[PDB]
Amino acid sequence: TRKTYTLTDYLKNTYRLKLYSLRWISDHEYLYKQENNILVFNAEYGNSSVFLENSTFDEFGHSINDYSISPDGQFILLEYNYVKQWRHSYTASYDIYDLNKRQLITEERIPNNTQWVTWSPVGHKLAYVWNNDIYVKIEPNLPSYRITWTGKEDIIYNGITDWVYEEEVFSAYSALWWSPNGTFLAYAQFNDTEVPLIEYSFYSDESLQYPKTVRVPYPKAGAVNPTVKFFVVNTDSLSSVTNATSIQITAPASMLIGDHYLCDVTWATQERISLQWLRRIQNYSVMDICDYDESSGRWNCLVARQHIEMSTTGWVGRFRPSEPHFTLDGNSFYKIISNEEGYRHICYFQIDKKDCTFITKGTWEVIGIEALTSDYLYYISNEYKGMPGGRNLYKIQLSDYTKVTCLSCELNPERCQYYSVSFSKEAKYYQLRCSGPGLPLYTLHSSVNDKGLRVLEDNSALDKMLQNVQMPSKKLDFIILNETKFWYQMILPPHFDKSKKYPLLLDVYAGPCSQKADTVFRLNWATYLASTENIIVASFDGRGSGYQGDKIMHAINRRLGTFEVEDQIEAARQFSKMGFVDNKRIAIWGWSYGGYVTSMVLGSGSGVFKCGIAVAPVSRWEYYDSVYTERYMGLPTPEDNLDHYRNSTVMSRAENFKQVEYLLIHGTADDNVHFQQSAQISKALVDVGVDFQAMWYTDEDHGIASSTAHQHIYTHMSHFIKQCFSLP
Amino acid sequence: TRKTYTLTDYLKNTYRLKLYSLRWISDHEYLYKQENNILVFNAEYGNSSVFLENSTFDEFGHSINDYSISPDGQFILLEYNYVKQWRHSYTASYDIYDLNKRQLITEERIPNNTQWVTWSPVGHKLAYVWNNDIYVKIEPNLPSYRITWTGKEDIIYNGITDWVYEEEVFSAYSALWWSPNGTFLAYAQFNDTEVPLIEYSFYSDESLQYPKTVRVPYPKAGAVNPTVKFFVVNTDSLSSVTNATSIQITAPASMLIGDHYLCDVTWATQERISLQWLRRIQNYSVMDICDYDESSGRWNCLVARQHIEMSTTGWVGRFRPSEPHFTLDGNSFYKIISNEEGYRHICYFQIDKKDCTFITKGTWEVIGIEALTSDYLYYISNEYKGMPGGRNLYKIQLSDYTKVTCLSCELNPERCQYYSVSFSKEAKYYQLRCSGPGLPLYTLHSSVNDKGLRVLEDNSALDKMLQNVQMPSKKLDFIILNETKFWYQMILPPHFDKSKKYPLLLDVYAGPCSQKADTVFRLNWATYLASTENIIVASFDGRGSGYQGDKIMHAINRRLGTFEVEDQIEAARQFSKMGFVDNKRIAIWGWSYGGYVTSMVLGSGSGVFKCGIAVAPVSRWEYYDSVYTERYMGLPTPEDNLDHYRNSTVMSRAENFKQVEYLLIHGTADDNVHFQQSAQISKALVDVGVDFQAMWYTDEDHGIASSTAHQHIYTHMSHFIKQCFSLP
Ligand SMILES: *[C@@H]1O[C@H](CO)[C@@H](O[C@@H]2O[C@H](CO)[C@@H](O)[C@H](O)[C@H]2NC(C)=O)[C@H](O)[C@H]1NC(C)=O
Ligand SMILES: *[C@@H]1O[C@H](CO)[C@@H](O[C@@H]2O[C@H](CO)[C@@H](O)[C@H](O)[C@H]2NC(C)=O)[C@H](O)[C@H]1NC(C)=O
Ligand SMILES: *[C@@H]1O[C@H](CO)[C@@H](O[C@@H]2O[C@H](CO)[C@@H](O)[C@H](O)[C@H]2NC(C)=O)[C@H](O)[C@H]1NC(C)=O
Ligand SMILES: *[C@@H]1O[C@H](CO)[C@@H](O[C@@H]2O[C@H](CO)[C@@H](O)[C@H](O)[C@H]2NC(C)=O)[C@H](O)[C@H]1NC(C)=O
Ligand SMILES: *[C@@H]1O[C@H](CO)[C@@H](O[C@@H]2O[C@H](CO)[C@@H](O)[C@H](O)[C@H]2NC(C)=O)[C@H](O)[C@H]1NC(C)=O
Ligand SMILES: *[C@@H]1O[C@H](CO)[C@@H](O[C@@H]2O[C@H](CO)[C@@H](O)[C@H](O)[C@H]2NC(C)=O)[C@H](O)[C@H]1NC(C)=O
Ligand SMILES: *[C@@H]1O[C@H](CO)[C@@H](O[C@H]2O[C@H](CO)[C@@H](O)[C@H](O)[C@H]2NC(C)=O)[C@H](O)[C@H]1NC(C)=O
Ligand SMILES: *[C@@H]1O[C@H](CO)[C@@H](O[C@H]2O[C@H](CO)[C@@H](O)[C@H](O)[C@H]2NC(C)=O)[C@H](O)[C@H]1NC(C)=O
Ligand SMILES: *[C@H]1O[C@H](CO)[C@@H](O[C@@H]2O[C@H](CO)[C@@H](O)[C@H](O)[C@H]2NC(C)=O)[C@H](O)[C@H]1NC(C)=O
Ligand SMILES: CC(=O)N(C)[C@H]1CC[C@H]([C@H](C)[C@H](N)C(=O)N2CC[C@H](F)C2)CC1
Ligand SMILES: CC(=O)N(C)[C@H]1CC[C@H]([C@H](C)[C@H](N)C(=O)N2CC[C@H](F)C2)CC1
Ligand SMILES: *[C@@H]1O[C@H](CO)[C@@H](O)[C@H](O)[C@H]1NC(C)=O
Ligand SMILES: *[C@@H]1O[C@H](CO)[C@@H](O)[C@H](O)[C@H]1NC(C)=O
Ligand SMILES: *[C@@H]1O[C@H](CO)[C@@H](O)[C@H](O)[C@H]1NC(C)=O
Ligand SMILES: *[C@@H]1O[C@H](CO)[C@@H](O)[C@H](O)[C@H]1NC(C)=O
Ligand SMILES: *[C@@H]1O[C@H](CO)[C@@H](O)[C@H](O)[C@H]1NC(C)=O
Ligand SMILES: *[C@@H]1O[C@H](CO)[C@@H](O)[C@H](O)[C@H]1NC(C)=O
Ligand code: NA
Repeated sequence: TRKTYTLTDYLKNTYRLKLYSLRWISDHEYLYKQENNILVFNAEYGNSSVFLENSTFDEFGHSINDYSISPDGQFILLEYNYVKQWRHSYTASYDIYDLNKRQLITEERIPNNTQWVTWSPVGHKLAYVWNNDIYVKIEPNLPSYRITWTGKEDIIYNGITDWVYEEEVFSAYSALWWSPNGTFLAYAQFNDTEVPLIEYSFYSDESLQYPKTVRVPYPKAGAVNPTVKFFVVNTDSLSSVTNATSIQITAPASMLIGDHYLCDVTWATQERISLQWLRRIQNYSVMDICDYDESSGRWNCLVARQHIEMSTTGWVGRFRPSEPHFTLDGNSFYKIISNEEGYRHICYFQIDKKDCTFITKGTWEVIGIEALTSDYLYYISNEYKGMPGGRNLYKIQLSDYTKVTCLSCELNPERCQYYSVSFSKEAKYYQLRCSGPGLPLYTLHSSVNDKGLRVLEDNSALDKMLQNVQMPSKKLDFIILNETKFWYQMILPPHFDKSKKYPLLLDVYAGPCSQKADTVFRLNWATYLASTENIIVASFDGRGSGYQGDKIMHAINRRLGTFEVEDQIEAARQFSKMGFVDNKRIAIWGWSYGGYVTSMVLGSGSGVFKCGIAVAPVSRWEYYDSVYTERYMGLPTPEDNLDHYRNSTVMSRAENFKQVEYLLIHGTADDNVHFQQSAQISKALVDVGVDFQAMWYTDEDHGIASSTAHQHIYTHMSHFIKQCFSLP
Repeated sequence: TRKTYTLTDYLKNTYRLKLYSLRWISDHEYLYKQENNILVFNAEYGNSSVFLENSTFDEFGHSINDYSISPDGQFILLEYNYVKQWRHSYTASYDIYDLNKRQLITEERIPNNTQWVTWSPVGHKLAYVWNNDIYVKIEPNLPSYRITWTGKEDIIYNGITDWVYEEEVFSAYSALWWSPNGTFLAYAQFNDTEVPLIEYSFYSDESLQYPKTVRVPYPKAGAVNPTVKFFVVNTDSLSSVTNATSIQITAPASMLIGDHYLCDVTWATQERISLQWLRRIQNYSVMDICDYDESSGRWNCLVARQHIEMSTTGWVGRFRPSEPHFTLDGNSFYKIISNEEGYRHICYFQIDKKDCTFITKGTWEVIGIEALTSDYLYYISNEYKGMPGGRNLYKIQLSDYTKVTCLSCELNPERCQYYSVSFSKEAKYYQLRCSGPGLPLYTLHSSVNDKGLRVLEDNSALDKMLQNVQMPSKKLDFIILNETKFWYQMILPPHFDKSKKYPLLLDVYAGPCSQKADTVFRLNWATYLASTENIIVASFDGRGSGYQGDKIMHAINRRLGTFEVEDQIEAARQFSKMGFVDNKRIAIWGWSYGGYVTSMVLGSGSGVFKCGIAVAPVSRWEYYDSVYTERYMGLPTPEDNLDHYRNSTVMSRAENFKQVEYLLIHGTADDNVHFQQSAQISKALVDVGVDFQAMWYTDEDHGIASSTAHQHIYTHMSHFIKQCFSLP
């Protein structure tokens, strides 16, 4: 009897998934790490060479966290002393190694505790942020030019984002942008002077006598937001003037009337930058296209080049206005926007004409634009077979839009339905990444003829190991509700038998534009629960989910905590009605938004669920950040949406929790969804006499991803689920 | 057939113990609040009159928290707007009602947010502290005089104690001491300038968007302590034109040489005051006796009247040097101190004589001196029947120490073996409060011939109700360990059958000088556990416990977390060998110091315990305050006792928790044993892969006593214990 996929297998990673991570360094060569060695590969033939011997930095005296080769291949940036901050931010030390001289640079070194560093897009210029100020080095071993002097910890951020901009807007810590050839350096300046601070204790090692109080500028819903400013400095003039002038580009009058955000920066050409701004009421955004004026040394944005983007049904963009992709001459660009029918498609824009032309359409959506050449635009969409949970690479001819070729659909339709791509520098080659439903498969392709060059990694090793294991299966399908299709997936136990009644665990997330029903292959907790515990783990994408049009996505506009919560309940009913579900053993669990929804469901009084687990849940929207929360809920004021803000809290449902078994979990150092959110849930439950299970994780954040905590929480949750299901 | 004492009975207080709290106002009368009325009783005959009508303040407009009649009966202080702070501290608003003119005073009223107020011991003067400064009012309706001007929140405390002095030294918020007739007002001043602050979050009601951060000057082991100064002011010579003059009384040189504490202030006569100082290394204290000089107007403390008290085996006193009891003329005094055999007895001191004479002796201890006349000294001791857990009132003839008379021993030996007492002004009368082993019995007596005048409260109502309930019994006995006997108590289930096997819960505290095996009658969680769940709840007093001499109490000196932990395991080990104990079902639980011992036991590797519960435990001594920790552990430096500080932690024992079920509980707003302590325990368990149960209580402090949390914690713990024991 073959063994099953156990909890230990998941926690110890016995069945390891292989991947192929490469870095394009040109139009036909890429870097690949193999046995601490860094090899360079010729895309066209697959032949390689040792680029950087693994013994090159033995006597460095430091463990190297990561490396970065300058665009011209002349130097290598070595990162060490890595110290994580939020989701993207961290501090580190850096050394620069001269590849030619093969010596390590020891003069004018990058400062320790550098917040961010980046090579210019061409050559080997460096820009970095230290103590909240920007600096630039024209040559690795020469003195830096200070760009800003206003830098101030927790107050003024130059070239780097504050907490909310890092997390909700740019998904990056950096806030600087080199022009295409590196002449200009643009950046944003965030001012958090009046932004309230979230404060929580950090206990650290046992040896710390007094706990530390972490303090971070974090704007909760309706609170004072940070303000922002944008600038551009000409780095080519740095060695000619004592203090180079950072030219400011002010936001349009339509944004200056109130609170607003800088939400996108994209260079069009060497002398043209585009910026998108968004009103604090995220249903109106403006894109400025600015040109350098060589005579005044200033930047001007012609109103005839200004593009407006608004929404009547919801907010703008999936999570923010989409980025523009400019054609080489910078006179036109492509951008994904939802059409008249509410589906996101590629629109072609002339920079000085307000009406764009859609080049794609249909009841499906474009996920992202991946590359653009003078002849073709390549993109990923979920058009194939009408599966919103699938993803494929497409190629559309710019001189004839009726010519669209799917480059990935038919490569291996049974094993691969969820693709990702990585083009080389001039899109001459591309690596395809298949992530499901079968084992991931990585392949390399030639753009000139779209022919497959070779397989890079097929995961045969794992395929062999999984042969002796009773792996569960996955079912992706849909049910119809109100004449609308809604997708779901089920991780079914091995030897599944429709004639039996299985206990069911509803795995939920359900935030706006989410998708929990896809064709991706995963080895996770649900795998163990299905394979070893014979539990059916299901997920449903109802109202509010994404990639299926604005009619479904904007259904929860200004109404979080309603429809996406109800559809999840309805989904469980529908499932039990399928006849292979033990109606007496139905659980639900989720993390983050998933924990909120799980909590809301357990407190609805539906009677459908027996027990549930909420990890790091949101409990009341006024505790979450302004940018994310307000986008879907507007402002928490009586003149706007306060009533629904006060009506969608978990706490007000405390009483119904007497009907279920609940396990509440939260990391104490969660900087994202503050431990405060669970502290208020527990207090509310204690106040109405409700018993439940709880667990805090000392010094863990929203991810509770430290090696030990990760194993501990899933172990703890397994016991709770087995117990609720009366399983040995 | 009849009911049992259930968990709801404990939580809802179905069975209430009646009390009789009176207040002596003279040597002949006392106040007793009845029907919300204040009656004055004549001790000799028992007749009374109404002193103040419950309806008198019907239209007050504020909920009166408490009252306080001036010594001369002319005024009454009304307390309202009560807001709790720490264990004894709080702020409130006050109003004074003139009992003569039946009118509420409206001129020059005490400020709101007053920190402490107190009448002069005689007459009707007032002294209060507001905004950390001292004020005095000679008359209720007259403008107060400002005594101090250095008051500064969290920095300078005048007339009130800081966090550590409140909790660990004075067991009071007040730091004011009126001379016997009210002429002088002595006060202490605390400076916490360099005392680090403990910081933690307070979430408050759901409506508070941002968690609040509480900051409290709290010196942990080895940290910078607050400094103290002592002053005395003449309240008979205050001027409304000039600022009151305070005379300082510096501490002795043997104290000034290093860190020290003021630990006792006791007026001897109208013009003599005594003070005891303790060195930071708590085994050396000095009592100064100071006399007022009418010529200079200073206070002189003659070196010839200096008294030293030191210890070679541990610290001084039970929790600090004992208080002196001066004779009328103030030329001699009585003080409890451990004799050469290590037992605490009453010693007689001449103020200018170095040697004191013991007036009691034997293998038992005096608990406290209760009253003194020229002919007798009245005290409480555990001498009767050699039971260290019993308490009785005795009087000893000051002219012949061989004549000791027990006054409570024989009153009712079956029902009463534990007494406390309350004497009237000149000890003409005394109230006896019996609290075990039977129901509490309150009686009144006359001193002249020790007549038993009358029964004030015998709890016959409760006795009648308890008859319809299957109440558990209590066994008090001792086991031997190395020729030394150690006492324990067992709360046994109804109809105890020695031929059956009962699960056993070890209820432990075990801090230094503690006692958990006594004759006191109690209705608590254990009552329910034994009466309804048939669980034997036992407690044991081992090395480190009090009232049995220094040989036992000082056994854990400089070694907390060793013998007191081992002895609990030995006791349980011995209980398991008894025929009525199911050695497969033995648990342990404790709170505070008991949470620490319980945790140290569960992590001992003994194998004796199946499960255990720790509520707000200490996890490592460096996290607890200086005054209490150093008393028993010395300083946490390598030159002193750091090595033992480091291996007496719970954390270092994480690994051993694999074979037990552990439930860890703690309130997040605990200002005493910081949540930090449990946060480090959970992190250490997570780090070694040990699963356990946990529960935090939002905004609850060390007592977790708010009505809802109290019910919730005991409910939750009950489920845990019943599950550990396989109980329906
Ligand atoms: C991959 O192989 C190619 C061709 O085999 C290498 O190209 C070299 O091109 C130069 C041109 O000046 C010739 O002199 C060399 O003899 C060629 N090498 C070989 C093996 O033919 C290319 O350098 C190789 N790239 C890597 C990364 O190994
Ligand atoms: C960041 O924004 C704050 C406003 O919140 C600016 O501070 C003000 O600066 C002006 C001009 O010096 C002063 O008159 C005000 O008193 C300041 N207000 C506050 C609340 O401090 C600050 O100058 C901005 N910093 C930068 C670099 O732009
Ligand atoms: C470089 O130029 C900038 C901009 O002129 C200088 O920044 C100003 O510094 C002065 C005095 O230090 C302040 O009063 C202004 O508020 C600053 N303006 C800005 C935009 O920061 C900077 O100090 C100059 N550095 C040097 C070395 O001259
Ligand atoms: C990068 O682009 C910039 C901007 O076009 C170039 O700088 C200009 O160069 C022209 C000469 O071709 C001069 O007439 C302008 O005065 C320059 N403008 C500025 C703002 O510097 C730069 O030469 C380009 N770099 C490279 C390597 O081609
Ligand atoms: C409280 O005791 C003080 C001190 O013994 C009394 O004050 C003294 O009284 C005598 C007689 O009137 C004066 O000659 C002294 O000069 C006073 N000394 C001081 C320091 O004031 C006071 O009278 C007593 N108060 C009461 C109410 O008995
Ligand atoms: C009071 O207790 C302290 C602490 O034990 C004693 O001081 C010294 O402590 C160190 C540390 O163990 C020993 O090495 C010394 O032998 C102790 N004695 C001295 C004089 O330093 C101190 O002796 C105790 N005082 C009394 C009166 O017993
Ligand atoms: C208790 O009873 C006595 C009488 O036995 C009361 O009487 C004494 O005090 C009264 C006023 O306080 C006077 O009217 C009596 O003359 C006086 N008698 C004696 C013998 O002292 C006494 O007041 C009563 N006490 C209370 C508190 O009611
Ligand atoms: C309270 O204690 C502080 C700390 O010792 C006293 O001030 C002292 O410490 C300051 C900062 O540590 C120093 O800057 C001062 O020089 C030092 N002495 C003085 C007189 O400030 C402070 O005075 C004390 N306050 C009172 C009212 O006693
Ligand atoms: C302490 O606060 C109370 C309440 O504010 C003061 O009492 C009065 O309260 C009323 C409203 O309830 C106000 O209109 C008055 O201004 C307050 N003062 C008076 C004299 O009525 C109280 O006076 C305050 N105590 C002190 C010493 O100022
Ligand atoms: C895809 C994209 O471009 N962006 C910018 C995303 C915007 C939402 C981010 C989180 C999901 C969210 N910030 C969070 O942590 N929540 C926790 C509470 C609530 F569920 C949201 C992740 C990046
Ligand atoms: C009897 C007496 O005179 N005094 C001054 C006592 C000294 C200890 C005090 C607490 C018991 C202690 N402070 C505490 O809360 N701990 C928690 C950790 C440790 F168990 C002690 C109570 C008053
Ligand atoms: C590169 O270094 C790794 C780790 O030190 C080692 O396993 C490997 O043998 C080295 N490369 C080669 C080709 O041996
Ligand atoms: C970084 O820190 C190390 C360690 O203290 C120090 O030796 C080195 O000189 C520092 N480098 C820079 C650029 O400051
Ligand atoms: C933007 O959203 C606000 C809030 O609902 C609304 O009042 C306004 O009309 C919206 N503007 C557009 C163009 O939909
Ligand atoms: C005073 O009020 C209480 C209720 O607060 C009431 O029970 C009692 O009867 C009243 N006292 C008198 C003498 O009526
Ligand atoms: C009393 O002393 C304080 C403290 O400096 C001073 O501010 C106040 O003015 C003084 N008042 C008189 C009358 O001297
Ligand atoms: C006596 O018993 C104690 C515990 O009560 C034990 O620790 C000690 O080693 C034994 N022997 C002596 C000589 O004290
Ligand atoms: Na009697």
